[PDB]
Amino acid sequence: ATFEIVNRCSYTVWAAASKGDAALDAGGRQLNSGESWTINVEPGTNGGKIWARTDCYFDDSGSGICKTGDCGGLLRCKRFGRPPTTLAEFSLNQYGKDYIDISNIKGFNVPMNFSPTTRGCRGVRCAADIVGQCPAKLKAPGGGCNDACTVFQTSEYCCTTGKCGPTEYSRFFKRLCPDAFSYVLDKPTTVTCPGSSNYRVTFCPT
Repeated sequence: ATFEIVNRCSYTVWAAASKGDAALDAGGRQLNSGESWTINVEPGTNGGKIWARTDCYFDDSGSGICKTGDCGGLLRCKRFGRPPTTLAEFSLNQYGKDYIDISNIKGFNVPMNFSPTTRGCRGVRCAADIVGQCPAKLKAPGGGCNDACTVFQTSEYCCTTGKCGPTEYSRFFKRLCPDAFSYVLDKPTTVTCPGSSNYRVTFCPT
């Protein structure tokens, strides 16, 4: 499957793509404002994620640091990134179907649209000003708006027992972005697409 990753933000981002134990394609790249990066993701990939990283510094060997979404200090991510990160999530070719979503379970850093470029399903978007409106206790100094699990490390926010409810903090994310997951047991906002669809992830879509 092809994913086109487009940075419509006015600032540079460092895109990342991983399935947690491996990079997808090159795993990461700098995207200046307006740039597009096309990656190939193997069919059958389960649990892939794409995200943006902000305020990164990398040396000539591809080692450094980002203020949001850092993946162990690498330009080319092999692992998932440090919150806060708005997440585009996908599992492809699962019994004939692809499943896509946007999640705020690991917080929010950059607004995002995640849409198919082929026929047969709709896209999803979270483009509200979550960082500007972020509750004081969730604000990340580096930028972004953390989720409550990251900040407080409680069973209720992290849904550790498999039983949890919505919270004041999850409802904040949900009010601003109804089409994104706001906590682990949120009513699913997953979209089912035809197997082997292609996609575009746009940072700062509006």
